[PDB]
Amino acid sequence: AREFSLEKTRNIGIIAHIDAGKTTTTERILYYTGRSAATTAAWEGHRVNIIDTPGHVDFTVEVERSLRVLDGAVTVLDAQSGVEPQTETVWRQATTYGVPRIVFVNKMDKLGANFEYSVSTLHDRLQANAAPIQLPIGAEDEFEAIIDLVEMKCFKYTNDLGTEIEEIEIPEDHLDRAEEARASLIEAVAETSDELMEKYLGDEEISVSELKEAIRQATTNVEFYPVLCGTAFKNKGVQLMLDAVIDYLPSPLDVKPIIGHRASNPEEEVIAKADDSAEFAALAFKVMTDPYVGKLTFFRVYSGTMTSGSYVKNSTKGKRERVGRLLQMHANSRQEIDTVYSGDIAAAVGLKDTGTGDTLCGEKNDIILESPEPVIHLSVEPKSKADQDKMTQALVKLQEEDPTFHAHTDQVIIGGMGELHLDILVDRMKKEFNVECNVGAPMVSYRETFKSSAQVQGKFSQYGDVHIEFTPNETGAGFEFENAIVGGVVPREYIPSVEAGLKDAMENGVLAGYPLIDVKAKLYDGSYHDVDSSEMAFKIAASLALKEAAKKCDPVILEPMMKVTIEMPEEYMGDIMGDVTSRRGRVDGMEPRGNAQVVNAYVPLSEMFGYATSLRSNTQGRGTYTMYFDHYAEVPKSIAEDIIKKNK
Repeated sequence: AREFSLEKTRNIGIIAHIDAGKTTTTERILYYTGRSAATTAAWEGHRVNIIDTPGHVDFTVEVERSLRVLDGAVTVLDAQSGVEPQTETVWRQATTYGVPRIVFVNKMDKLGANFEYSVSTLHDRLQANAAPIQLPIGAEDEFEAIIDLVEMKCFKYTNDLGTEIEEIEIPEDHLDRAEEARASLIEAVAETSDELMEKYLGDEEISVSELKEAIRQATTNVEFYPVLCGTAFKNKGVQLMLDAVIDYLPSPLDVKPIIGHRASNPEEEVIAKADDSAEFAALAFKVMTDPYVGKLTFFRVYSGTMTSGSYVKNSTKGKRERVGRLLQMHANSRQEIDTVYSGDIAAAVGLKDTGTGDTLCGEKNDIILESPEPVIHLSVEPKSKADQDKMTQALVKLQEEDPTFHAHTDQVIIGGMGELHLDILVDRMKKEFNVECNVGAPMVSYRETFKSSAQVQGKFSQYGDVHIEFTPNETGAGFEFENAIVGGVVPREYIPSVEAGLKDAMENGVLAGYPLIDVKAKLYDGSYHDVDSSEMAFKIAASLALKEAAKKCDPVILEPMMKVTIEMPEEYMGDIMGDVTSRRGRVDGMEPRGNAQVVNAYVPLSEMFGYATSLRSNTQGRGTYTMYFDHYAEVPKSIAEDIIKKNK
């Protein structure tokens, strides 16, 4: 059957800033657990799956995803700096998905290392409930040992290899501060469940299992975050925190099961519990490719079971898949396996059509567990047709691992979330696939829509005729086409062509050439010739109606409005807001963080070029910012004409 019980499995990932020593902590974790998208491992009789989190936290989808693939997380902080801005955003993202966490204050041996101040930022910055289960005797060069408070055993470090560790009775001059630490811990834990709190005040002593299982409960409910310390590089406290992973972090059973919906019925509520007996459901979080095994699909099975050679349906794409070789990547090796039980993770070899973010389930069922318009695009220009073939190839591959962009072939136009998102896809193509090309200008993706509503008539003479009503739709509701035809004034044969006509005509727009969006269309009238009428004729007709509606509907150009967030020492708080308004944004709100303030704004993306330099300059590097797409907004009438002219 199965090697590890559902109770014995730990799916984890690492939340960290990039100076927090994230890669080293992961490195070390892999060592001790091993006798990369996802790594299979073992610690103290327990299965451990370490899922790799995204490179930069601006990566929302990529991080949103992994956050779903794991259960609990380990947050790594730099001892000097405690919680960084980047730590907070993912710490927030994690809370929204209800992910239990434990904190590893790393680099205790570093100049400026402060365990007390670190722990502080968890409180002050996140208003989060966290208390140390350990204490770092010594700091900076002096970091020596660690006191385990849930036990009250003290472990000492002789070397930097994480060996020859000495278990000792707590050095006594460290007591007055040790029981305090243990005490506050009990309290800080008490505020979650009621029972314990009363147990504590009763001057009653608490043993291990009751305290541990308590912390296990509080942290599993995401109501408390256990705090640990060490330096991963010298291997101080790494093994201890691994033990901690096994104690206080959740199994697949100990976390709220993922929500899903049926394909047939879009809006349903399907809970996927973790059950070996129940129906099969899986999500593909990563697509690798190896020169040998081919296309590897990384997926996490939430429910049921899967065996190689069996049959699954990809519900997202609605197609049929047949599971071949099944691999599990360990640190120094990889293992063929015939079964992946609920809660486990593996890679699927040669899975024909599945990308990142699809869903796999029994070919009898419909479930789907994951339900993003490009705001910016580039023009790409190869240096040959030979160089081209290396492209349409590269792209098909690039859409499998990156669902989040949009590639139009028809000089081929990439589009995506942000410049960075595009630069990466430029990166890999030039080097990874060896495509020698010309990258054009990064350009905002403008849209067009209708202000006024109107009734107009397309007509063409081969003959076609149409009367259409256009009304602006609820922004975001997209395009609707209703057919009101009255009894054959327009023959049914041509009615779908009228629709295909609008689309074509709408994609090319009216004003600047940008696609028209969020518009309702009702075909209520027309006329035809039994002979001359044709599909083409009614397509041109609908196209001409649009050109007309464009005259009476007061069309406007829309541009992406980004939600900008800025964190800087307050010194500059005035000189940033002079910036924003010049960029035609507006400050939507503000919050304190220490001597820095978090500023929330809405800025047009067309005006966000070069904001990186400016923020760094004005704050002299102390600055940080994230920005997202929020909504589309009406462009100022003067600017619209500039674009209208400039397009000729």
